[PDB]
Amino acid sequence: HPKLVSSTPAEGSEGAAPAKIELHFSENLVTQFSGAKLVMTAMPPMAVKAAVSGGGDPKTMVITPASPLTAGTYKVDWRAVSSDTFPITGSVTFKVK
Ligand code: NA
Repeated sequence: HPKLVSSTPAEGSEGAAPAKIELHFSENLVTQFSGAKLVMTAMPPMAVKAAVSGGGDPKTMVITPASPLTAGTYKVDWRAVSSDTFPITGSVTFKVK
């Protein structure tokens, strides 16, 4: 089963809006069962329209917001499933401006 190894932005980061969010896992993801939802939890919870896709490599998931992210706090809830079928879930939070 996969573990999250790294993400851009990192947990607890504050800065400019990212063009995309990348999640990197320890095992190859099964794409049809793995996913993510982006939520805005605070403004200076609302779902944010975003496309989710496999990265360059099978261990990466990329989230691309449909519009530039506005200033506030965000949470990425993710679900990662590999060939052993056990779903692993977690959350990454970061702030924009
Ligand atoms: Na997927």
